[PDB]
Amino acid sequence: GPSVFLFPPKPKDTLMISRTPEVTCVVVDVSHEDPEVKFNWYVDGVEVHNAKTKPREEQYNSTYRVVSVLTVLHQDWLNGKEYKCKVSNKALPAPIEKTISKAKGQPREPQVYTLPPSRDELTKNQVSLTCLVKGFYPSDIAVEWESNGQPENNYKTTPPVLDSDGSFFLYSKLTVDKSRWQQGNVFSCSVMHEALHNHYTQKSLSL
Amino acid sequence: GPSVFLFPPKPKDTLMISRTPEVTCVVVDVSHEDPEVKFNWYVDGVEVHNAKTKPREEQYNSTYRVVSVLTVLHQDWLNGKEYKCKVSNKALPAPIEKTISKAKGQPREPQVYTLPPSRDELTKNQVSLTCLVKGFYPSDIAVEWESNGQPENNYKTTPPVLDSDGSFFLYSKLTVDKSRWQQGNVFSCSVMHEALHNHYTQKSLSL
Ligand SMILES: *[C@@H]1O[C@H](CO[C@@H]2O[C@@H](C)[C@@H](O)[C@@H](O)[C@@H]2O)[C@@H](O[C@@H]2O[C@H](CO)[C@@H](O[C@@H]3O[C@H](CO[C@H]4O[C@H](CO)[C@@H](O)[C@H](O)[C@@H]4O[C@@H]4O[C@H](CO)[C@@H](O[C@@H]5O[C@H](CO)[C@H](O)[C@H](O)[C@H]5O)[C@H](O)[C@H]4NC(C)=O)[C@@H](O)[C@H](O[C@H]4O[C@H](CO)[C@@H](O)[C@H](O)[C@@H]4O)[C@@H]3O)[C@H](O)[C@H]2NC(C)=O)[C@H](O)[C@H]1NC(C)=O
Ligand SMILES: *[C@@H]1O[C@H](CO[C@@H]2O[C@@H](C)[C@@H](O)[C@@H](O)[C@@H]2O)[C@@H](O[C@@H]2O[C@H](CO)[C@@H](O[C@@H]3O[C@H](CO[C@H]4O[C@H](CO)[C@@H](O)[C@H](O)[C@@H]4O[C@@H]4O[C@H](CO)[C@@H](O[C@@H]5O[C@H](CO)[C@H](O)[C@H](O)[C@H]5O)[C@H](O)[C@H]4NC(C)=O)[C@@H](O)[C@H](O[C@H]4O[C@H](CO)[C@@H](O)[C@H](O)[C@@H]4O)[C@@H]3O)[C@H](O)[C@H]2NC(C)=O)[C@H](O)[C@H]1NC(C)=O
Ligand SMILES: [Zn+2]
Ligand SMILES: [Zn+2]
Ligand SMILES: [Zn+2]
Ligand SMILES: [Zn+2]
Ligand SMILES: [Zn+2]
Ligand SMILES: [Zn+2]
Repeated sequence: GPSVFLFPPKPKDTLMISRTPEVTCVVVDVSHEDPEVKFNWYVDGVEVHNAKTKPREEQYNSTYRVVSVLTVLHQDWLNGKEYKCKVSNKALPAPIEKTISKAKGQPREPQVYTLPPSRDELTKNQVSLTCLVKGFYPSDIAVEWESNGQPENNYKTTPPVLDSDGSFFLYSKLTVDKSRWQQGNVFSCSVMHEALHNHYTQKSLSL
Repeated sequence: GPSVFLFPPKPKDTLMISRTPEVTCVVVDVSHEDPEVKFNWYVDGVEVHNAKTKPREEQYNSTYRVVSVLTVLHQDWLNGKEYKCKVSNKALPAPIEKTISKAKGQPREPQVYTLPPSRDELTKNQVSLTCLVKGFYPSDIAVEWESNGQPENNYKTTPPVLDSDGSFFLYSKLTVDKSRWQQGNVFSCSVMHEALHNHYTQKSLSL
Protein backbone atom coordinates (compact mmCIF):
# COMPACT_ATOMS: atom_id res chain seq x y z
CA GLY A 1 0.00 0.00 0.00
CA PRO A 2 0.84 3.71 0.05
CA SER A 3 3.64 5.30 2.09
CA VAL A 4 3.80 8.84 3.51
CA PHE A 5 6.80 11.14 4.07
CA LEU A 6 6.57 14.42 5.99
CA PHE A 7 9.35 16.96 5.40
CA PRO A 8 10.30 19.96 7.58
CA PRO A 9 10.88 23.50 6.28
CA LYS A 10 14.24 24.60 4.97
CA PRO A 11 16.20 25.68 8.06
CA LYS A 12 16.94 29.19 6.72
CA ASP A 13 13.23 29.70 6.11
CA THR A 14 12.58 29.12 9.82
CA LEU A 15 15.19 31.61 10.99
CA MET A 16 14.35 34.64 8.82
CA ILE A 17 11.04 36.28 9.63
CA SER A 18 10.86 37.60 6.06
CA ARG A 19 10.65 34.03 4.67
CA THR A 20 7.76 31.54 4.55
CA PRO A 21 8.46 28.12 6.08
CA GLU A 22 6.27 25.20 5.05
CA VAL A 23 5.99 21.50 5.86
CA THR A 24 5.53 19.08 2.97
CA CYS A 25 3.52 15.84 3.14
CA VAL A 26 4.20 13.43 0.28
CA VAL A 27 2.23 10.26 -0.50
CA VAL A 28 3.79 7.69 -2.85
CA ASP A 29 2.63 4.29 -4.12
CA VAL A 30 -0.95 5.42 -4.56
CA SER A 31 -2.56 2.94 -6.95
CA HIS A 32 -4.77 3.55 -9.96
CA GLU A 33 -7.62 1.37 -8.66
CA ASP A 34 -7.71 3.60 -5.53
CA PRO A 35 -6.34 7.01 -6.60
CA GLU A 36 -8.46 9.19 -4.31
CA VAL A 37 -6.43 10.76 -1.49
CA LYS A 38 -7.65 12.89 1.43
CA PHE A 39 -5.26 14.96 3.57
CA ASN A 40 -6.13 16.24 7.03
CA TRP A 41 -3.70 18.57 8.86
CA TYR A 42 -3.50 19.32 12.59
CA VAL A 43 -1.47 21.86 14.57
CA ASP A 44 -1.04 20.57 18.13
CA GLY A 45 -3.97 18.26 17.50
CA VAL A 46 -6.25 21.06 16.25
CA GLU A 47 -7.39 20.58 12.67
CA VAL A 48 -6.45 23.41 10.32
CA HIS A 49 -7.65 23.95 6.78
CA ASN A 50 -5.16 26.27 5.01
CA ALA A 51 -2.97 23.65 3.33
CA LYS A 52 -2.44 23.63 -0.46
CA THR A 53 -2.72 20.20 -2.08
CA LYS A 54 -1.27 19.61 -5.55
CA PRO A 55 -2.99 17.40 -8.14
CA ARG A 56 -1.96 13.76 -8.40
CA GLU A 57 0.95 12.96 -10.69
CA GLU A 58 1.40 9.53 -12.23
CA GLN A 59 4.89 8.09 -11.86
CA TYR A 60 6.75 5.94 -14.36
CA ASN A 61 6.30 2.88 -12.12
CA SER A 62 2.49 3.02 -12.59
CA THR A 63 1.81 4.58 -9.17
CA TYR A 64 0.54 8.01 -8.19
CA ARG A 65 2.31 10.65 -6.11
CA VAL A 66 0.48 13.49 -4.39
CA VAL A 67 1.82 16.37 -2.29
CA SER A 68 0.21 18.74 0.21
CA VAL A 69 1.99 21.86 1.51
CA LEU A 70 1.14 23.54 4.83
CA THR A 71 2.62 26.94 5.56
CA VAL A 72 3.76 27.30 9.15
CA LEU A 73 4.14 30.49 11.17
CA HIS A 74 7.66 31.57 12.09
CA GLN A 75 6.81 31.72 15.79
CA ASP A 76 4.73 28.54 15.75
CA TRP A 77 7.61 26.45 14.39
CA LEU A 78 10.16 27.93 16.79
CA ASN A 79 7.75 27.48 19.73
CA GLY A 80 7.62 23.74 19.11
CA LYS A 81 4.14 23.29 17.65
CA GLU A 82 3.54 19.80 16.24
CA TYR A 83 2.33 19.31 12.67
CA LYS A 84 0.38 16.13 11.85
CA CYS A 85 -0.40 14.99 8.31
CA LYS A 86 -3.11 12.32 8.02
CA VAL A 87 -3.53 10.55 4.68
CA SER A 88 -6.63 8.51 3.93
CA ASN A 89 -7.19 6.10 1.05
CA LYS A 90 -9.53 3.23 0.22
CA ALA A 91 -6.59 0.77 0.16
CA LEU A 92 -5.48 1.47 3.73
CA PRO A 93 -6.93 -0.67 6.55
CA ALA A 94 -6.48 2.50 8.63
CA PRO A 95 -5.36 6.06 7.87
CA ILE A 96 -1.64 6.85 7.98
CA GLU A 97 -0.54 9.71 10.23
CA LYS A 98 2.88 11.38 10.46
CA THR A 99 3.88 14.10 12.91
CA ILE A 100 6.82 16.51 12.71
CA SER A 101 8.18 19.45 14.69
CA LYS A 102 11.32 21.51 15.11
CA ALA A 103 14.18 19.58 16.73
CA LYS A 104 13.36 19.34 20.45
CA GLY A 105 15.55 20.20 23.44
CA GLN A 106 16.63 23.20 25.51
CA PRO A 107 18.14 25.80 23.13
CA ARG A 108 21.76 26.90 23.59
CA GLU A 109 23.24 30.03 22.02
CA PRO A 110 26.28 29.61 19.70
CA GLN A 111 29.55 31.24 20.61
CA VAL A 112 31.19 32.48 17.39
CA TYR A 113 34.98 32.83 17.15
CA THR A 114 37.05 33.84 14.13
CA LEU A 115 40.61 32.56 13.76
CA PRO A 116 43.27 34.06 11.46
CA PRO A 117 45.49 31.87 9.25
CA SER A 118 48.16 29.75 10.87
CA ARG A 119 51.57 31.40 10.75
CA ASP A 120 52.83 28.46 8.67
CA GLU A 121 50.10 29.03 6.07
CA LEU A 122 51.14 32.66 5.48
CA THR A 123 53.81 31.46 3.03
CA LYS A 124 51.22 30.13 0.53
CA ASN A 125 49.38 32.09 -2.20
CA GLN A 126 45.99 31.63 -0.54
CA VAL A 127 45.11 31.52 3.17
CA SER A 128 42.29 29.98 5.19
CA LEU A 129 40.08 32.13 7.43
CA THR A 130 38.36 30.06 10.10
CA CYS A 131 35.06 30.57 11.93
CA LEU A 132 34.46 28.34 14.96
CA VAL A 133 30.80 28.10 16.06
CA LYS A 134 30.39 26.13 19.27
CA GLY A 135 28.03 25.38 22.10
CA PHE A 136 24.82 25.53 20.08
CA TYR A 137 21.62 23.52 20.34
CA PRO A 138 19.74 22.35 18.33
CA SER A 139 22.04 21.53 15.38
CA ASP A 140 20.02 23.45 12.73
CA ILE A 141 22.27 26.31 11.63
CA ALA A 142 23.36 28.40 8.66
CA VAL A 143 26.77 30.00 8.04
CA GLU A 144 28.06 32.28 5.29
CA TRP A 145 30.82 34.82 4.78
CA GLU A 146 30.81 38.43 3.58
CA SER A 147 33.24 41.24 2.89
CA ASN A 148 32.44 44.91 2.24
CA GLY A 149 28.74 44.19 1.80
CA GLN A 150 29.36 41.40 -0.71
CA PRO A 151 29.09 37.61 -0.33
CA GLU A 152 32.38 35.70 -0.10
CA ASN A 153 31.41 32.31 -1.48
CA ASN A 154 34.78 30.45 -1.69
CA TYR A 155 34.05 28.72 1.62
CA LYS A 156 33.09 25.29 2.97
CA THR A 157 31.51 24.48 6.32
CA THR A 158 31.68 21.23 8.27
CA PRO A 159 28.48 19.52 9.41
CA PRO A 160 27.57 20.12 13.06
CA VAL A 161 29.49 17.76 15.37
CA LEU A 162 28.07 16.57 18.71
CA ASP A 163 30.38 17.87 21.43
CA SER A 164 31.11 16.22 24.75
CA ASP A 165 28.61 18.42 26.67
CA GLY A 166 25.69 17.59 24.36
CA SER A 167 25.89 20.83 22.41
CA PHE A 168 27.10 21.06 18.80
CA PHE A 169 30.05 22.78 17.14
CA LEU A 170 31.24 23.30 13.57
CA TYR A 171 33.95 25.12 11.65
CA SER A 172 33.67 27.21 8.49
CA LYS A 173 36.74 27.72 6.25
CA LEU A 174 36.91 30.71 3.88
CA THR A 175 39.77 30.72 1.36
CA VAL A 176 41.10 34.09 0.15
CA ASP A 177 44.16 35.32 -1.72
CA LYS A 178 46.99 36.11 0.69
CA SER A 179 47.11 39.58 -0.87
CA ARG A 180 43.51 40.30 0.15
CA TRP A 181 44.32 39.29 3.73
CA GLN A 182 47.51 41.35 3.84
CA GLN A 183 45.80 44.40 2.29
CA GLY A 184 43.65 44.43 5.43
CA ASN A 185 40.15 43.70 4.13
CA VAL A 186 37.58 42.84 6.79
CA PHE A 187 35.91 39.45 6.45
CA SER A 188 32.80 38.56 8.43
CA CYS A 189 31.42 35.17 9.47
CA SER A 190 27.58 35.38 9.54
CA VAL A 191 25.67 32.80 11.61
CA MET A 192 21.93 32.10 11.81
CA HIS A 193 20.65 29.97 14.68
CA GLU A 194 17.41 30.01 16.63
CA ALA A 195 19.06 30.87 19.95
CA LEU A 196 20.79 34.07 18.78
CA HIS A 197 19.13 37.44 19.23
CA ASN A 198 16.94 37.79 16.12
CA HIS A 199 18.44 34.39 15.16
CA TYR A 200 21.47 36.20 13.73
CA THR A 201 24.98 37.24 14.67
CA GLN A 202 28.15 38.34 12.86
CA LYS A 203 31.85 38.18 13.77
CA SER A 204 34.62 39.88 11.83
CA LEU A 205 38.21 38.95 11.11
CA SER A 206 41.12 41.08 9.86
CA LEU A 207 44.88 41.45 10.21
CA GLY B 1 18.13 -15.79 -1.18
CA PRO B 2 21.38 -14.94 0.60
CA SER B 3 23.06 -11.53 0.58
CA VAL B 4 26.79 -10.74 0.89
CA PHE B 5 28.55 -7.74 2.48
CA LEU B 6 32.29 -7.11 2.13
CA PHE B 7 33.89 -4.76 4.68
CA PRO B 8 37.25 -2.96 4.43
CA PRO B 9 39.90 -2.90 7.18
CA LYS B 10 39.81 -0.36 9.95
CA PRO B 11 41.57 2.72 8.53
CA LYS B 12 44.15 2.90 11.36
CA ASP B 13 45.07 -0.72 10.72
CA THR B 14 46.01 0.19 7.14
CA LEU B 15 48.25 3.10 8.14
CA MET B 16 50.37 1.49 10.89
CA ILE B 17 52.76 -1.17 9.66
CA SER B 18 52.68 -2.77 13.12
CA ARG B 19 48.96 -3.59 12.75
CA THR B 20 47.17 -6.32 10.76
CA PRO B 21 44.48 -5.11 8.34
CA GLU B 22 41.84 -7.58 7.21
CA VAL B 23 38.80 -7.57 4.92
CA THR B 24 35.62 -9.21 6.17
CA CYS B 25 33.10 -11.03 3.96
CA VAL B 26 29.72 -11.62 5.62
CA VAL B 27 26.90 -13.78 4.25
CA VAL B 28 23.41 -13.37 5.74
CA ASP B 29 20.05 -15.00 4.99
CA VAL B 30 21.57 -18.43 4.50
CA SER B 31 18.72 -20.92 4.89
CA HIS B 32 18.57 -24.16 6.84
CA GLU B 33 17.58 -26.26 3.82
CA ASP B 34 20.78 -25.03 2.09
CA PRO B 35 23.25 -24.15 4.87
CA GLU B 36 26.46 -25.11 3.08
CA VAL B 37 28.56 -22.08 2.11
CA LYS B 38 31.80 -21.97 0.10
CA PHE B 39 34.04 -18.88 0.03
CA ASN B 40 36.63 -18.23 -2.66
CA TRP B 41 38.99 -15.24 -2.35
CA TYR B 42 41.01 -13.51 -5.08
CA VAL B 43 43.68 -10.81 -4.95
CA ASP B 44 43.73 -8.98 -8.30
CA GLY B 45 41.93 -11.95 -9.78
CA VAL B 46 44.44 -14.49 -8.43
CA GLU B 47 42.89 -17.01 -6.06
CA VAL B 48 44.44 -17.06 -2.59
CA HIS B 49 43.85 -19.59 0.14
CA ASN B 50 44.87 -18.01 3.48
CA ALA B 51 41.46 -16.74 4.62
CA LYS B 52 39.97 -17.81 7.97
CA THR B 53 36.29 -18.79 7.82
CA LYS B 54 34.21 -18.88 11.01
CA PRO B 55 31.56 -21.55 11.64
CA ARG B 56 27.96 -20.79 10.75
CA GLU B 57 25.85 -19.08 13.41
CA GLU B 58 22.08 -19.36 13.45
CA GLN B 59 20.26 -16.04 13.83
CA TYR B 60 17.05 -15.41 15.73
CA ASN B 61 15.17 -14.95 12.44
CA SER B 62 15.81 -18.62 11.49
CA THR B 63 18.61 -17.81 9.02
CA TYR B 64 22.33 -18.51 9.14
CA ARG B 65 25.18 -16.00 9.13
CA VAL B 66 28.74 -16.92 8.18
CA VAL B 67 31.89 -14.79 8.10
CA SER B 68 35.26 -15.20 6.38
CA VAL B 69 38.26 -12.99 7.23
CA LEU B 70 41.17 -12.38 4.83
CA THR B 71 44.27 -10.68 6.15
CA VAL B 72 45.71 -8.16 3.71
CA LEU B 73 49.29 -6.93 3.48
CA HIS B 74 49.98 -3.33 4.44
CA GLN B 75 51.62 -2.59 1.10
CA ASP B 76 49.09 -4.56 -0.93
CA TRP B 77 46.16 -2.52 0.40
CA LEU B 78 47.93 0.81 -0.06
CA ASN B 79 49.04 -0.19 -3.58
CA GLY B 80 45.41 -0.63 -4.64
CA LYS B 81 45.10 -4.41 -4.88
CA GLU B 82 41.51 -5.59 -5.36
CA TYR B 83 39.97 -8.16 -3.01
CA LYS B 84 37.12 -10.32 -4.34
CA CYS B 85 34.92 -12.50 -2.14
CA LYS B 86 32.87 -15.14 -3.98
CA VAL B 87 30.11 -16.92 -2.07
CA SER B 88 28.53 -20.09 -3.42
CA ASN B 89 25.38 -21.82 -2.20
CA LYS B 90 22.88 -24.34 -3.54
CA ALA B 91 20.09 -21.72 -3.42
CA LEU B 92 21.83 -19.23 -5.71
CA PRO B 93 21.18 -19.45 -9.47
CA ALA B 94 24.74 -18.13 -9.75
CA PRO B 95 27.51 -17.36 -7.24
CA ILE B 96 27.60 -13.91 -5.65
CA GLU B 97 30.83 -11.94 -5.95
CA LYS B 98 31.82 -8.70 -4.21
CA THR B 99 35.03 -6.73 -4.78
CA ILE B 100 36.61 -4.09 -2.54
CA SER B 101 39.78 -1.99 -2.49
CA LYS B 102 41.24 1.08 -0.85
CA ALA B 103 39.56 4.32 -1.94
CA LYS B 104 40.85 5.08 -5.46
CA GLY B 105 42.34 8.32 -6.80
CA GLN B 106 45.64 10.20 -6.91
CA PRO B 107 46.86 10.66 -3.30
CA ARG B 108 47.38 14.16 -1.90
CA GLU B 109 49.39 14.93 1.24
CA PRO B 110 47.60 16.74 4.11
CA GLN B 111 48.83 20.13 5.22
CA VAL B 112 48.48 20.33 9.02
CA TYR B 113 48.03 23.69 10.75
CA THR B 114 47.47 24.36 14.45
CA LEU B 115 45.52 27.44 15.54
CA PRO B 116 45.56 28.95 19.05
CA PRO B 117 42.35 30.03 20.82
CA SER B 118 40.53 33.10 19.58
CA ARG B 119 41.37 36.19 21.60
CA ASP B 120 37.70 36.44 22.60
CA GLU B 121 37.75 32.89 24.00
CA LEU B 122 40.66 33.66 26.36
CA THR B 123 38.19 35.07 28.90
CA LYS B 124 36.53 31.67 29.50
CA ASN B 125 37.65 28.91 31.90
CA GLN B 126 38.45 26.48 29.08
CA VAL B 127 39.87 27.20 25.62
CA SER B 128 39.72 25.42 22.26
CA LEU B 129 42.90 24.36 20.46
CA THR B 130 42.30 23.85 16.75
CA CYS B 131 44.04 21.59 14.22
CA LEU B 132 43.22 22.24 10.55
CA VAL B 133 44.07 19.36 8.19
CA LYS B 134 43.53 20.25 4.56
CA GLY B 135 44.31 19.25 1.02
CA PHE B 136 44.29 15.50 1.59
CA TYR B 137 43.13 12.65 -0.62
CA PRO B 138 41.67 10.10 -0.11
CA SER B 139 39.42 10.97 2.87
CA ASP B 140 40.57 8.08 5.12
CA ILE B 141 42.36 9.73 8.04
CA ALA B 142 42.98 9.55 11.77
CA VAL B 143 43.60 12.43 14.19
CA GLU B 144 44.43 12.52 17.90
CA TRP B 145 46.06 14.87 20.38
CA GLU B 146 48.92 14.43 22.85
CA SER B 147 50.79 16.41 25.46
CA ASN B 148 54.04 15.49 27.22
CA GLY B 149 53.89 11.91 25.94
CA GLN B 150 50.32 11.40 27.11
CA PRO B 151 47.04 11.25 25.15
CA GLU B 152 44.79 14.31 25.39
CA ASN B 153 41.37 12.80 24.79
CA ASN B 154 38.99 15.76 25.44
CA TYR B 155 38.75 16.42 21.70
CA LYS B 156 36.29 16.04 18.83
CA THR B 157 37.07 15.95 15.11
CA THR B 158 34.78 16.85 12.21
CA PRO B 159 34.22 14.37 9.39
CA PRO B 160 36.28 15.05 6.25
CA VAL B 161 34.62 17.70 4.06
CA LEU B 162 35.02 17.75 0.26
CA ASP B 163 36.79 20.99 -0.63
CA SER B 164 36.36 22.99 -3.81
CA ASP B 165 39.53 21.53 -5.43
CA GLY B 166 38.45 17.91 -4.91
CA SER B 167 40.66 17.35 -1.88
CA PHE B 168 39.33 16.98 1.67
CA PHE B 169 39.75 19.02 4.84
CA LEU B 170 38.70 18.66 8.47
CA TYR B 171 39.17 20.37 11.82
CA SER B 172 39.96 18.86 15.21
CA LYS B 173 39.05 20.76 18.41
CA LEU B 174 40.88 19.99 21.68
CA THR B 175 39.44 21.57 24.84
CA VAL B 176 41.84 22.35 27.72
CA ASP B 177 41.72 24.39 30.90
CA LYS B 178 42.81 27.98 30.25
CA SER B 179 45.38 27.50 33.02
CA ARG B 180 47.06 24.65 31.14
CA TRP B 181 47.31 26.83 28.03
CA GLN B 182 48.65 29.83 29.95
CA GLN B 183 51.17 27.68 31.87
CA GLY B 184 52.74 27.00 28.47
CA ASN B 185 52.23 23.27 27.97
CA VAL B 186 52.89 22.00 24.45
CA PHE B 187 49.97 20.28 22.74
CA SER B 188 50.45 18.23 19.58
CA CYS B 189 47.99 17.34 16.82
CA SER B 190 48.90 13.87 15.43
CA VAL B 191 47.66 12.93 11.95
CA MET B 192 47.77 9.59 10.13
CA HIS B 193 47.11 9.56 6.39
CA GLU B 194 48.45 7.40 3.59
CA ALA B 195 50.15 10.28 1.76
CA LEU B 196 52.33 11.44 4.69
CA HIS B 197 55.87 10.16 5.08
CA ASN B 198 55.45 6.89 7.02
CA HIS B 199 51.72 7.81 6.98
CA TYR B 200 52.30 10.03 10.03
CA THR B 201 52.96 13.63 10.96
CA GLN B 202 52.72 15.80 14.08
CA LYS B 203 52.24 19.55 14.61
CA SER B 204 52.58 21.31 17.94
CA LEU B 205 50.82 24.28 19.49
CA SER B 206 51.77 26.45 22.47
CA LEU B 207 51.56 30.03 23.71
C1 LIG C 1 7.46 4.63 -7.64
O1 LIG C 1 8.08 5.89 -7.94
C2 LIG C 1 7.96 6.84 -6.86
C3 LIG C 1 8.43 8.17 -7.39
O2 LIG C 1 9.83 8.17 -7.66
C4 LIG C 1 10.80 7.41 -8.40
O3 LIG C 1 11.62 8.49 -7.94
C5 LIG C 1 12.91 8.58 -8.56
C6 LIG C 1 13.83 7.50 -7.99
C7 LIG C 1 12.85 8.53 -10.09
O4 LIG C 1 14.18 8.38 -10.61
C8 LIG C 1 11.95 7.42 -10.63
O5 LIG C 1 12.59 6.14 -10.51
C9 LIG C 1 10.61 7.39 -9.91
O6 LIG C 1 9.81 8.50 -10.31
C10 LIG C 1 8.74 6.33 -5.66
O7 LIG C 1 8.61 7.29 -4.61
C11 LIG C 1 9.73 7.31 -3.69
O8 LIG C 1 9.49 6.40 -2.61
C12 LIG C 1 10.60 6.28 -1.71
C13 LIG C 1 10.25 5.19 -0.73
O9 LIG C 1 9.64 4.09 -1.39
C14 LIG C 1 10.88 7.63 -1.05
O10 LIG C 1 12.08 7.44 -0.30
C15 LIG C 1 12.19 8.31 0.83
O11 LIG C 1 12.95 9.47 0.49
C16 LIG C 1 13.14 10.41 1.57
C17 LIG C 1 13.93 11.57 1.04
O12 LIG C 1 13.25 12.08 -0.08
C18 LIG C 1 13.75 13.38 -0.41
O13 LIG C 1 14.95 13.27 -1.13
C19 LIG C 1 14.92 12.48 -2.35
C20 LIG C 1 16.34 12.53 -2.94
O14 LIG C 1 17.16 11.74 -2.09
C21 LIG C 1 13.85 13.03 -3.33
O15 LIG C 1 13.65 12.05 -4.37
C22 LIG C 1 12.50 13.37 -2.60
O16 LIG C 1 11.68 14.18 -3.45
C23 LIG C 1 12.70 14.10 -1.26
O17 LIG C 1 13.17 15.39 -1.63
C24 LIG C 1 12.86 16.30 -0.57
O18 LIG C 1 11.49 16.65 -0.66
C25 LIG C 1 11.05 17.57 0.35
C26 LIG C 1 9.57 17.78 0.10
O19 LIG C 1 9.38 18.51 -1.11
C27 LIG C 1 11.85 18.87 0.30
O20 LIG C 1 11.49 19.68 1.41
C28 LIG C 1 11.00 20.94 0.92
O21 LIG C 1 12.02 21.54 0.12
C29 LIG C 1 11.70 22.82 -0.43
C30 LIG C 1 12.85 23.15 -1.40
O22 LIG C 1 13.17 22.03 -2.23
C31 LIG C 1 11.46 23.85 0.68
O23 LIG C 1 12.65 24.03 1.50
C32 LIG C 1 10.24 23.33 1.51
O24 LIG C 1 9.92 24.26 2.52
C33 LIG C 1 10.55 21.93 2.08
O25 LIG C 1 9.37 21.52 2.83
C34 LIG C 1 13.35 18.58 0.32
O26 LIG C 1 14.09 19.77 0.08
C35 LIG C 1 13.71 17.55 -0.74
N1 LIG C 1 15.13 17.23 -0.68
C36 LIG C 1 15.87 16.97 -1.77
C37 LIG C 1 17.32 16.68 -1.52
O27 LIG C 1 15.40 16.98 -2.90
C38 LIG C 1 13.79 9.69 2.80
O28 LIG C 1 13.82 10.59 3.91
C39 LIG C 1 13.00 8.42 3.16
O29 LIG C 1 13.55 7.73 4.32
C40 LIG C 1 13.39 7.19 5.65
O30 LIG C 1 13.38 6.30 4.60
C41 LIG C 1 13.34 4.90 4.91
C42 LIG C 1 11.95 4.56 5.40
O31 LIG C 1 11.17 4.20 4.26
C43 LIG C 1 14.49 4.49 5.87
O32 LIG C 1 15.69 4.33 5.14
C44 LIG C 1 14.71 5.50 7.03
O33 LIG C 1 13.89 5.16 8.15
C45 LIG C 1 14.55 6.97 6.64
O34 LIG C 1 14.30 7.64 7.87
C46 LIG C 1 12.88 7.53 1.92
O35 LIG C 1 14.22 7.26 1.55
C47 LIG C 1 11.10 8.71 -2.10
O36 LIG C 1 11.19 10.00 -1.51
C48 LIG C 1 9.96 8.72 -3.13
N2 LIG C 1 10.27 9.66 -4.20
C49 LIG C 1 9.58 10.78 -4.43
C50 LIG C 1 10.06 11.61 -5.58
O37 LIG C 1 8.61 11.11 -3.75
C51 LIG C 1 8.19 4.98 -5.24
O38 LIG C 1 8.99 4.39 -4.22
C52 LIG C 1 8.14 4.00 -6.42
N3 LIG C 1 7.46 2.78 -6.03
C53 LIG C 1 7.97 1.55 -6.21
C54 LIG C 1 7.13 0.41 -5.72
O39 LIG C 1 9.05 1.38 -6.76
C1 LIG D 1 18.20 -12.03 9.84
O1 LIG D 1 19.12 -11.57 10.83
C2 LIG D 1 20.40 -11.22 10.27
C3 LIG D 1 21.34 -10.98 11.43
O2 LIG D 1 20.99 -9.82 12.17
C4 LIG D 1 19.85 -9.25 12.84
O3 LIG D 1 20.85 -8.29 13.19
C5 LIG D 1 20.48 -7.36 14.22
C6 LIG D 1 19.52 -6.32 13.64
C7 LIG D 1 19.88 -8.05 15.45
O4 LIG D 1 19.31 -7.05 16.31
C8 LIG D 1 18.83 -9.11 15.12
O5 LIG D 1 17.59 -8.50 14.73
C9 LIG D 1 19.30 -10.04 14.02
O6 LIG D 1 20.32 -10.91 14.51
C10 LIG D 1 20.24 -10.02 9.35
O7 LIG D 1 21.52 -9.70 8.81
C11 LIG D 1 21.68 -8.30 8.46
O8 LIG D 1 21.29 -8.09 7.10
C12 LIG D 1 21.31 -6.72 6.71
C13 LIG D 1 20.74 -6.65 5.32
O9 LIG D 1 19.60 -7.49 5.20
C14 LIG D 1 22.73 -6.16 6.81
O10 LIG D 1 22.62 -4.77 6.55
C15 LIG D 1 23.80 -4.19 6.00
O11 LIG D 1 24.60 -3.61 7.04
C16 LIG D 1 25.82 -2.99 6.58
C17 LIG D 1 26.54 -2.45 7.79
O12 LIG D 1 26.72 -3.53 8.69
C18 LIG D 1 27.69 -3.18 9.68
O13 LIG D 1 27.10 -2.39 10.68
C19 LIG D 1 25.95 -2.93 11.36
C20 LIG D 1 25.52 -1.88 12.40
O14 LIG D 1 24.96 -0.79 11.66
C21 LIG D 1 26.28 -4.29 12.01
O15 LIG D 1 25.05 -4.92 12.41
C22 LIG D 1 27.11 -5.23 11.05
O16 LIG D 1 27.68 -6.30 11.79
C23 LIG D 1 28.22 -4.48 10.30
O17 LIG D 1 29.18 -4.18 11.31
C24 LIG D 1 30.46 -4.02 10.69
O18 LIG D 1 31.00 -5.29 10.40
C25 LIG D 1 32.28 -5.27 9.76
C26 LIG D 1 32.65 -6.72 9.52
O19 LIG D 1 32.91 -7.38 10.76
C27 LIG D 1 33.30 -4.54 10.64
O20 LIG D 1 34.52 -4.40 9.91
C28 LIG D 1 35.58 -5.03 10.66
O21 LIG D 1 35.64 -4.41 11.94
C29 LIG D 1 36.67 -4.90 12.81
C30 LIG D 1 36.40 -4.25 14.17
O22 LIG D 1 35.02 -4.32 14.53
C31 LIG D 1 38.05 -4.65 12.21
O23 LIG D 1 38.31 -3.23 12.04
C32 LIG D 1 38.10 -5.44 10.86
O24 LIG D 1 39.39 -5.30 10.28
C33 LIG D 1 36.99 -4.95 9.92
O25 LIG D 1 37.10 -5.72 8.69
C34 LIG D 1 32.77 -3.16 11.05
O26 LIG D 1 33.64 -2.57 12.01
C35 LIG D 1 31.38 -3.29 11.65
N1 LIG D 1 30.85 -1.97 11.99
C36 LIG D 1 30.09 -1.74 13.07
C37 LIG D 1 29.65 -0.33 13.27
O27 LIG D 1 29.76 -2.64 13.84
C38 LIG D 1 25.50 -1.90 5.51
O28 LIG D 1 26.72 -1.40 4.95
C39 LIG D 1 24.61 -2.50 4.40
O29 LIG D 1 24.31 -1.53 3.35
C40 LIG D 1 24.33 -1.14 1.95
O30 LIG D 1 23.14 -1.60 2.46
C41 LIG D 1 21.98 -1.53 1.62
C42 LIG D 1 22.10 -2.60 0.56
O31 LIG D 1 21.50 -3.78 1.08
C43 LIG D 1 21.75 -0.09 1.07
O32 LIG D 1 21.12 0.70 2.06
C44 LIG D 1 23.06 0.60 0.59
O33 LIG D 1 23.31 0.30 -0.78
C45 LIG D 1 24.28 0.32 1.47
O34 LIG D 1 25.39 0.61 0.62
C46 LIG D 1 23.36 -3.12 5.02
O35 LIG D 1 22.74 -2.06 5.72
C47 LIG D 1 23.29 -6.38 8.21
O36 LIG D 1 24.66 -6.03 8.28
C48 LIG D 1 23.13 -7.83 8.66
N2 LIG D 1 23.53 -7.98 10.05
C49 LIG D 1 24.60 -8.68 10.45
C50 LIG D 1 24.85 -8.70 11.93
O37 LIG D 1 25.32 -9.28 9.66
C51 LIG D 1 19.26 -10.38 8.24
O38 LIG D 1 18.95 -9.24 7.44
C52 LIG D 1 17.94 -10.92 8.81
N3 LIG D 1 17.09 -11.41 7.73
C53 LIG D 1 15.82 -11.04 7.57
C54 LIG D 1 15.11 -11.62 6.39
O39 LIG D 1 15.26 -10.27 8.36
ZN1 LIG E 1 -10.32 21.31 5.53
ZN1 LIG F 1 3.33 14.70 19.89
ZN1 LIG G 1 11.99 34.93 15.38
ZN1 LIG H 1 41.47 -22.58 -0.88
ZN1 LIG I 1 38.23 -4.37 -10.56
ZN1 LIG J 1 53.47 2.03 4.65
